Order: sequence, then C-alpha cells, then structure tokens
Amino acid sequence: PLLEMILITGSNGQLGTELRYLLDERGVDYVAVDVAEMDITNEDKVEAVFAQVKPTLVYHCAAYTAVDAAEDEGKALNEAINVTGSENIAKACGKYGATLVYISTDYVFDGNKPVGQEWVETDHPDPKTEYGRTKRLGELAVERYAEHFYIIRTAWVFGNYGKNFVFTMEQLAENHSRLTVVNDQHGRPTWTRTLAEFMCYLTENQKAFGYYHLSNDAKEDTTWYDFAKEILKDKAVEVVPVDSSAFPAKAKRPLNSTMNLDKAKATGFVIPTWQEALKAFYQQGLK
Repeated sequence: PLLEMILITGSNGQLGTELRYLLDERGVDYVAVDVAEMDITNEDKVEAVFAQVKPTLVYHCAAYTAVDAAEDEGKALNEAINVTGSENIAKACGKYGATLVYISTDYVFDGNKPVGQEWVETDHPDPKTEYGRTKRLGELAVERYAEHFYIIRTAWVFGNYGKNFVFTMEQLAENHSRLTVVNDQHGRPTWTRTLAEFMCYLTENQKAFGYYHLSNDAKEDTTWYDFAKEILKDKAVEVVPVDSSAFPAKAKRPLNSTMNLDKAKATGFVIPTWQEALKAFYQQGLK
C-alpha cells in the first residue's frame, strides 16, 4: 500500500527497452522480464515472478506482432502469446491488485471507415486479421480480470530498440533500387518514445482507467507509402505507391485504421506529429 513496485514484461522488445530507459531517466525503479526470464505463456512461471516481485503496476509490453505470419505459419504462436499470455498477465494482475497497462492495436477495427474519419475508443471492434482478433481477446481478458487497467491501442510502432518498419525499409534500400509500399492503407506511425511517455503519463497522473487510443498525430491523411517516402528520402531508392491488390498478402489489413486521439489529448499529454517523432527518433539513434 505504501510502496509502488513496477514490473515491465516484454522488457527487451522495442517498447519495453524504450520504457526501461525512460524510467531510468526519471530515477524510477522497476523489475524487467522478457522471454529469457518469464515466459508469459506459462501461468506457473508468471505466478512465481509475481509472488517474488509483488508488483503494484505492470507495463505489459509482450506481444506477437507479425501480422502476415499470424494468418498461417505463426498462427499458433500468435494465439499463445496474444490470447494466453494476455490472460495470464491479466489474471496475475487481478490476483495481486496491480494496475495493468496493456498495449493493444488499431487492428482491432475492421478498417471500413471513409478516409478522413477516425476510430474512437467506444467504436465496436470487428477485427478481420488473426492478429487483431487475438489482440481483441486480450483486451477482453484485461477487462474481465484487471479491475485497474489502461488499454492503450497503438499503431505502426517504431523506435531505435528493436525491429520495425523503419529498419526494414532501410535494410531493403541498401540492396534494392525500387520498393513497393501500399498507398491505400491509412493510419499513423507511433514512435515508442511517445508511447512510453504516454503510458507513464496515464499512471503518473492517475487518469481514469479504461481505453485510450495513442499514435503520433498528423494534420493530413497518412498511408504506409507516405511514411516510407519520408523514411527513405535520403536514400537512392524509389518508393513506388501500390494498392493492396497489387500483391497477394496473407492478412486482410484494415484500409483505414486511423484513430481519433482526442481522449489522449484530453489527458493533457501532448502528442507530436509523426513527422516530428521520426525526426527525434533519428537524433536519439545517434547515441
């Protein structure tokens, strides 16, 4: 009751690493676990860590995020991590009375919203990808078992501390002169630093429990193509805009998953545009 005790799961991924370093800057202590310390798919290992740590606040950064793979070769792994693992951590948090910050996805929505319109927290999820379906089940487990929760739906996540679309683009551009990127899937990038700061803003300021949408912002419509054009603008590659029909993709990704950020902005947190965040990401990567 008098001591805050933070646990970070998925601590060595792009978001978990970002979050560790942010807490380190703020002089905040924590216990950090990932797959080599606490397999979230094994309820007994999860219980043993919570019994030792006795957390009051858990930032759950563990997820499976390979969308195409989740439809086929990774379908079993996607389900274990996003369904079972989410349930296990939600139940552990409820047992121990811990607040759970659960990171979810814009891919819970069906994506059938005109360009220009945006998804709000109270819209009904109806995911059409296996990844999104599993993440929605995770949300439902959190709501059932963790009385004190923040579910933060984020999008298109990138940062300096793990794999993502930015590094994929840069690697491909080293050896290939032409890349084809969809220009009919609308959404917004999210820098891990902005997301980690928002996670901490909710908890530091004890905002109302519930659901919050968080991506970086944009004044104008944004597609994957727009993001890739910007990332690669200093490279000798041509980024070619294509439609989603151009090549046979395994997952039917949402055509418009742009989130309304008004609730997040109502917290007082200030959200950079994705252009600003990308620039900051490049500067932070110099260290």
